Amino acid sequence: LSSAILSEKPNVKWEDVAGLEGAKEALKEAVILPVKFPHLFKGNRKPTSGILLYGPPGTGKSYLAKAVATEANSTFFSVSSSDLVSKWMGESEKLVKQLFAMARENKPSIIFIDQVDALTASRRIKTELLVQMNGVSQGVLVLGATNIPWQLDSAIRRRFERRIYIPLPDLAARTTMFEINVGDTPSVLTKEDYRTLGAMTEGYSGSDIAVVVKDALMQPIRKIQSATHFKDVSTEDDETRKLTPSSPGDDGAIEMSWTDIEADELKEPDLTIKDFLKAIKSTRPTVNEDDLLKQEQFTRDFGQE
Ligand SMILES: Nc1ncnc2c1ncn2[C@@H]1O[C@H](COP(=O)(O)OP(=O)(O)O)[C@@H](O)[C@H]1O
Repeated sequence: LSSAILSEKPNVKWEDVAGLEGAKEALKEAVILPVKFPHLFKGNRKPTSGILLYGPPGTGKSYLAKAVATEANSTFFSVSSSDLVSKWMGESEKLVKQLFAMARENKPSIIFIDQVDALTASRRIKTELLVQMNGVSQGVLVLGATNIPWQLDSAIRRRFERRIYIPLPDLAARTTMFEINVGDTPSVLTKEDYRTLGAMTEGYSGSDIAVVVKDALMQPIRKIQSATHFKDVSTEDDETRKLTPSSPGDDGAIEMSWTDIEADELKEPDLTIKDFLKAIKSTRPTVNEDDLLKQEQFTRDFGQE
């Protein structure tokens, strides 16, 4: 049990994952199939250990990998390549030998090395990986992720036979992400509305939409933080009272600072279309058609397979 190497029994199913209807498939057949039907792989037909997940930042690849882990009962074992070179460059060769050791002795397991491009002295940490990987049988497979395919070592890449591409969320994908992110939170938003925020957020990534909603969710909390007068909006059927901030002097006004209001009696105001627009506009897309063309090029070349 280390402090830098995450370990756990991931509980994320394909359905908890944005869209990626296809990368999911590829992963199913690349990882699930071989673990489920171990026999189909007799002499010379070896499953492929070492899967590379590459795509624009904010597409949440690690989530998807945990998803693989789950979908094929296996213990997850993450580790941020960034940190392995920054906040931990000292115990580098170690934690690596540790990460693999730990995983190797918890079969079935998935070793998730995020930001693999980060590993490029450091030429001393590239080998420990090679020594491990090109030495990992059928017990533990390595999933590596990167947002920068190109700036990836020519050697390490080669030890990543299969290579799925994780794209930015399409419309259906984004619309869901909004819905997922929001959740049970009281909103006035129709299903169609979400479809719209979906369209309004073209070019956005999972991470971006995340921020968008996380800020939109802060509207009502702000709406009562700056609330002066309230209103008793409870139907003759409600048990406890429902006091929700109201405008100036509406057909129900009544000056009161949220400070003086019962727990059971507070009624959070429903999310508004405006609420998301404000939040949408407040945020700009992280990627760009430039730092997104190299992806395609990569998916085109990606020779040393
Ligand atoms: N479908 C999704 N559901 C929840 N969060 C998501 C989803 N898609 C992307 N994310 C976001 O992705 C972020 C992680 O992106 P990340 O996995 O670090 O990219 P990478 O794998 O290349 O490092 C998380 O903080 C999460 O909020």
